[PDB]
Amino acid sequence: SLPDLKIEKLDEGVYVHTSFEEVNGWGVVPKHGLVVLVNAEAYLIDTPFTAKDTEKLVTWFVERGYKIKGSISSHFHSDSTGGIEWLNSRSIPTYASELTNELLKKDGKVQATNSFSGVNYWLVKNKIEVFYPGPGHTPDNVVVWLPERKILFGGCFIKPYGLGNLGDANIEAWPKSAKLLKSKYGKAKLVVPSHSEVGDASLLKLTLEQAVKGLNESKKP
Ligand SMILES: Cc1oc(C)c(S(N)(=O)=O)c1C(=O)O
Ligand code: NA
Ligand SMILES: [Zn+2]
Ligand SMILES: [Zn+2]
Repeated sequence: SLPDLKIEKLDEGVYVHTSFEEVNGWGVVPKHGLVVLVNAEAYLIDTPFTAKDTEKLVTWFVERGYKIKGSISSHFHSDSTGGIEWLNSRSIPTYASELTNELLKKDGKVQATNSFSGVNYWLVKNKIEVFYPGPGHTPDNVVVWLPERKILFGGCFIKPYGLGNLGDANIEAWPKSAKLLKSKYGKAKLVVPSHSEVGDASLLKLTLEQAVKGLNESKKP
């Protein structure tokens, strides 16, 4: 009864995948991830919520002649990681930061088979970069940068109009983290949030404004 998985071309070699979940209070929430094509290899930037939609996504690309080389999950929540177990079962390399894999284990979830540490990580040299801005939406949240098309996948860190689910947030750190991201990716042409429409570098400033207001709200009784 949920909207079908969507796959829409965003730019040369870049697709947005949109999967849907009902979230109590938030309604029917779209989740955007990317598929990035390097040569004839496909990289999932976040998995759909479900194994079934992860399989539909993979099959769509494989039928068109792309080889699934890996997934990277931007944070531990199921809107980024729901398909890791299914990918693992198909011997598709899954990636997450050491911190994301720690928070997956803490949450009783299947871990990524491959991990990385530190602040900047090249999943694919000169094509797909992982950057940790610091804690915000979650302690582990990372962004994914595509240097060639100047596309930033913000995941659930980019929150231009409201912060959404604060359950795992570090509201004290989020402003400092958003200042760092804003300083690093002003050159972004496209910024792709998890749960709202694609925009431009202005989404980094709007996110900073929301983080500052969230921290203020957290200090009220
Ligand atoms: C709107 C929304 O729905 C869900 C299911 C999430 S998350 N990434 O916290 O699970 C959020 C969010 O704030 O990212
Ligand atoms: Na794997
Ligand atoms: Zn989340
Ligand atoms: Zn989310």
